[PDB]
Amino acid sequence: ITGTSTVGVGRGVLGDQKNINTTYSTYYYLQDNTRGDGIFTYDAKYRTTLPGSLWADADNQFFASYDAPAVDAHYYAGVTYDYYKNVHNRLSYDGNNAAIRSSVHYSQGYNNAFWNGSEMVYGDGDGQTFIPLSGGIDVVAHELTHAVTDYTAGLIYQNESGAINEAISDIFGTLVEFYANKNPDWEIGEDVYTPGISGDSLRSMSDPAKYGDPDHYSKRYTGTQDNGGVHINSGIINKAAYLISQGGTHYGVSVVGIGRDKLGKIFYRALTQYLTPTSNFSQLRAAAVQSATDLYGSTSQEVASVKQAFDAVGVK
Ligand SMILES: [Ca+2]
Ligand SMILES: [Ca+2]
Ligand SMILES: [Ca+2]
Ligand SMILES: [Ca+2]
Ligand SMILES: [Zn+2]
Repeated sequence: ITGTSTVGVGRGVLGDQKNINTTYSTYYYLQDNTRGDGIFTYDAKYRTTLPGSLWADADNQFFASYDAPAVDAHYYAGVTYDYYKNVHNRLSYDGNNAAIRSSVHYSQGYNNAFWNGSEMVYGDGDGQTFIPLSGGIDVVAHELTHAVTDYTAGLIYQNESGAINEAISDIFGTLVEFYANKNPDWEIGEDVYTPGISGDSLRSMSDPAKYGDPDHYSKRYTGTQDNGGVHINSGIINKAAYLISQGGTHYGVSVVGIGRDKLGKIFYRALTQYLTPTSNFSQLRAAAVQSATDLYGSTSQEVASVKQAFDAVGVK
């Protein structure tokens, strides 16, 4: 759409009020011209046909309940863009300011969200297992991060490389949640999962076992479901990343924490410079050690912490 940049106001899935960047041309569209080549939010109208219609509103006020998921998908994609730009100096997912597109109200009672190789898609949930998925900043960042991976390491979505792909997305979605200071934690999807039960989440980085996921390589899923356990085995890596950041003793192995900022820096460098499509857990270990070496020196505490972390989870 060609028009005048303006700012509207709306309420998100959680009932929070926010300002969003809009474009005016007869109607007010969910098109943010201030970030790269734009952030565009579409209405999929309960259908599966993508992307759907660019979101149009008559008065620049997004307070209807049907508006909620679109407000959050559009605002949270802005925050994620900002995190990548400000923190890692990367312009959009491809590093060249590619337009970011999201579709909301996809299908009926769809309990998932995903990156389809070209755009983000968000279900509205069935109302009990989930509420609209765009209401979780970690979910939005998890998804956008799959775009980043796609354009850099290109990790195949299966087995070890796929679990690495999932872990990266969980790591960066959690860093974006801390970055926005939106009640941050080391859990995934807490804000949108089981609106009736308090205190739970989809996955835990601090304690993957809480939900049955492995926290050690010896406990790794060797089967066939979930593409060889891409969402299961990511727990071994998520735990390694939580220990590098925060520290702790795990299976008797002690890790001194180096904090979140360094964890983001070492992971981004491993991602963009050393990982390949078919990298396995042992290769991620070498890639992380080499990044921390590049950045802090071979004899740094940072490098020492990365080794301890992987030894704590049985990776190498
Ligand atoms: Ca309106
Ligand atoms: Ca949170
Ligand atoms: Ca979270
Ligand atoms: Ca819940
Ligand atoms: Zn994912």
